Amino acid sequence: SVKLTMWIMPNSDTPDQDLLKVVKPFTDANPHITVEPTVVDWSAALTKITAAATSGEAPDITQVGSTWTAAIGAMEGALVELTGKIDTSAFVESTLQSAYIKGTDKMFGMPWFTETRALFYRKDACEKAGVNPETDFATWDKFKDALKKLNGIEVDGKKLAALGMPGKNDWNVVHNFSWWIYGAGGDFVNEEGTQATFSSENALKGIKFYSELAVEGLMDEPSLEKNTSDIESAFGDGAYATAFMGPWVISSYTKNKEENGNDLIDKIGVTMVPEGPAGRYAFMGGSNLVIFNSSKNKDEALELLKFFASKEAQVEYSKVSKMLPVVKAAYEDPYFEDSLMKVFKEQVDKYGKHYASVPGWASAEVIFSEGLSKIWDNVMEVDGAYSYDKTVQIVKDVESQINQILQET
Ligand SMILES: OC[C@H]1O[C@@H](O[C@H]2[C@H](O)[C@@H](O)[C@H](O[C@H]3[C@H](O)[C@@H](O)[C@H](O[C@H]4[C@H](O)[C@@H](O)[C@H](O)O[C@@H]4CO)O[C@@H]3CO)O[C@@H]2CO)[C@H](O)[C@@H](O)[C@@H]1O
Repeated sequence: SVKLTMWIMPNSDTPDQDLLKVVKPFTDANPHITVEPTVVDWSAALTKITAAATSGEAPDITQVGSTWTAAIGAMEGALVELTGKIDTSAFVESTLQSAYIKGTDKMFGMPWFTETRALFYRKDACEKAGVNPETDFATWDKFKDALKKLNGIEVDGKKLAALGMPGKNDWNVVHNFSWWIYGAGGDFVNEEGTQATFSSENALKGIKFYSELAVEGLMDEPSLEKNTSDIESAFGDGAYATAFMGPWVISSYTKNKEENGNDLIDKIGVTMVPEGPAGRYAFMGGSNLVIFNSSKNKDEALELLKFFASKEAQVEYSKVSKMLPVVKAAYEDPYFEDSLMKVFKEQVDKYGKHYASVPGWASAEVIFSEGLSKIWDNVMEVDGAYSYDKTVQIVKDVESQINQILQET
């Protein structure tokens, strides 16, 4: 028989077991094929995938962050070109842009799932504070005014910080600035994807508006030293009135109720990100699946990728991971009438914006994580009083290095 190996990032509570439950229909129908998943944590995934593409010590298949697909596909001989091998008509068209290398008609990944970051809020905090979450989060200015009412609000003894967000030590550092830059009227690169432009007046206005929510005491500053995992868990413990998070947190908050009696899940709602002066824009992320060119079982691997794109496999993986399907027909399933999931779907569809799918973007994210986190060091005044001018200089320095990276293509 054929033993297909696959790498997956931690997309659900028990990643390997949950993947195996989703692929069981495939292996039942193909008893001569087995699937063996291996988990690779997000922090190491880019290094391990890059090394596997070069060395040939690689699985047949790997999950790849959507923002990294062009980086891997652009490596000569790294991935199987999938152009014309997958029926793209079943996919939500917008999810295909990250599967192609910008500037080419070459498809090197298959969209697997998508995700966006939405605004979670505590319903009990909002009522006690006189905040109507149906209208008071709709714009930047109403949002900031709501945070002032929410900051220091007491909810059953606990004093809550208005907004809680991470600041360091993972890939989300740039993701969490993204829609603030877009909403201000900026972008990270030019239309060609060849020149960094996030030091523009508009991009800086978004960076300034967001970072100075913390300077004004509305965003919890101790949390800016932490990563996404820490802040997701803190919100689940009732530490903040609001937070921007992906849909996967619904899984952990649900488990917290079922296992520990924590009913935070029943006290929260979700709404779209507030509208900025450019209009509403949201982060569009997700993951693709790729076949390594060193695979000795490419026919079987392609069969597995096609199964992962089937309606039922898309629905079942969404139920366990809370990620959004990339296949249109999956949204016909009754599961998608869930009020929370509908917000993420509506947001990504109407307003989701994905980074340019250029080969240098993966390298830029490494620079972003190190560089933009220094904005929070400025805000936290670990080395002198906050200065907007320091933030500007940080952004310009990061932009200069991003430019050198882009010019390697
Ligand atoms: O930039 C690269 C890439 O990023 C993608 O976005 C990723 C984030 O980078 C990543 O931090 C995030 O990780 C989630 C994970 O999906 C959840 O499953 C996980 O849930 C935990 C839970 O907190 C624990 O309580 C429990 O024990 O286990 C599970 C899993 O271990 O929580 C983390 C966040 O802390 O996932 C994002 C989406 O994949 C972008 O989508 C992509 O576009 C980028 O290319």
